[PDB]
Amino acid sequence: GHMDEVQNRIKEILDKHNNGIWISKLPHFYKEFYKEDLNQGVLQQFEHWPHICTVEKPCGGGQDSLLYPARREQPLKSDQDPEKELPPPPPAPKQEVPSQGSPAVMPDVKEKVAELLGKYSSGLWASALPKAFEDMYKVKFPEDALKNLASLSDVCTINYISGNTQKAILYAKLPLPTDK
Repeated sequence: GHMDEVQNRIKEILDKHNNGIWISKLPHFYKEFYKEDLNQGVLQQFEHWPHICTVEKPCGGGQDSLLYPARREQPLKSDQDPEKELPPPPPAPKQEVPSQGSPAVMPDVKEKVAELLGKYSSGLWASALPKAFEDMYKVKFPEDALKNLASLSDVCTINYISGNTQKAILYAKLPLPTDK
């Protein structure tokens, strides 16, 4: 052992004193206590040591610094901080969705069709789409909404049976391209 003893004696004086020592008075303090001429390089040790002391520039020092003892060790260098308390994901529970944005153009007729398609693994067949519309939402509404196969093709995959455009089926297409 050697450098560990130099380390431990500077924390010993500074801890015993509690009130730190000015860097200019440190060398004669060291000479008095440990009977040795402090080399100038040990000042550089004092500047870098995280476990022995802290160099401080109190406002009254002006042109020199105080060596406080190691009580200020390990301030925010835990290297385990992400798991010391591991807080929940959001900024706070009141902010569970930091993101913001708006939905797509989906008027009530599109919404009726889109949910209605969602209710059936069978899809809705060309006649069953009107029947299920009127039954489920308890409405009797314009043929402009329930016979306009094109608007239904905006909300649904429309595909045919018995021939091209001979009989029709609807499956969900549920357009929601909006990301913001």
